[PDB]
Amino acid sequence: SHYHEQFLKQNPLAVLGVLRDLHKAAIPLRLSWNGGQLISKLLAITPDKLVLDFGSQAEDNIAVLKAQHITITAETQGAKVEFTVEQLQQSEYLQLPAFITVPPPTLWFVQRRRYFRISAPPPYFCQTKLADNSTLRFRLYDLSLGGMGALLAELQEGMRFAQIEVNMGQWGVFHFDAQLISISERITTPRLSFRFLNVSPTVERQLQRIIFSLEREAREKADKVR
Ligand SMILES: Nc1nc2c(ncn2[C@@H]2O[C@@H]3COP(=O)(O)O[C@H]4[C@@H](O)[C@H](n5cnc6c(=O)[nH]c(N)nc65)O[C@@H]4COP(=O)(O)O[C@H]3[C@H]2O)c(=O)[nH]1
Ligand SMILES: Nc1nc2c(ncn2[C@@H]2O[C@@H]3COP(=O)(O)O[C@H]4[C@@H](O)[C@H](n5cnc6c(=O)[nH]c(N)nc65)O[C@@H]4COP(=O)(O)O[C@H]3[C@H]2O)c(=O)[nH]1
Repeated sequence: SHYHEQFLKQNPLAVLGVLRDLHKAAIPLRLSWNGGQLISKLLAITPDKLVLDFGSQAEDNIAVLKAQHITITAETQGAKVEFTVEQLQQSEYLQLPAFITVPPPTLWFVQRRRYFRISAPPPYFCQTKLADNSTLRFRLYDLSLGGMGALLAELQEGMRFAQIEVNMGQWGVFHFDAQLISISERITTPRLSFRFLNVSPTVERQLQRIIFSLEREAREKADKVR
């Protein structure tokens, strides 16, 4: 795929830095190709070698090995990483199976989020009616100045809503004009992504304050871990 060209790393040391960081942090890697996917890990990296853990499933390992053009994505703090390799070949690392490949000559280091996102806790409830007058309810997952993630029905990306209630318990209750911008999966549990519409400056300051206090509270409690 493609992202803003500012996100594309091409300097070999640039590409390598990002990869060494995935390794040192043990970030899970998601391999996908035409017809399958599997979770792996960066086991070791040199300028000439990428070594990836085998998958858990013998069938996925057989199917990666005959694939071409394999996309690898990883989710780190503050970024999404993504690159492609032409093929994986079997090897051994520390006496156990592994995939080896030449590193990609380029990689995406994707950082599109303008606003900080804080995770919701003890769960917070939300609810809205649908065009057929039933009531959709879901659990808030995370929160930013411009939107919210929710965990759970037949809906469609692009759906716009108007009066969506957010009971954040001890803090208080609010609503927003939000648009369902992404339906995905999270563990087989479905996940919604909302961007807020028509957020007045008054509400912006409210959202700022709540996000602040939740962050500060996590800080205070974790200090208390002492
Ligand atoms: N349209 C839209 N959809 C959103 C937005 N936020 C979350 N989603 C949807 O929710 C899925 C999961 O987001 P996540 O848990 O933060 O999990 C994300 C997050 O860890 C990371 N990621 C992707 N892009 C970025 C980024 O630009 N910045 C950061 N820091 N992480 C990113 O990769 C994971 C998977 O990303 P996806 O495959 O795209 O899958 C995303 C996407 O379908 C958004 O602002 N707009
Ligand atoms: N807490 C929370 N807030 C959400 C969620 N989804 C959307 N928002 C809010 O909605 C704003 C605009 O979303 P957008 O139009 O998809 O525009 C997004 C989208 O195009 C893209 N993007 C950011 N993160 C992701 C991601 O994880 N996956 C994908 N596919 N796209 C992303 O970058 C643009 C800017 O991202 P932001 O500055 O963060 O701005 C986001 C964020 O403030 C969510 O799941 N959780």
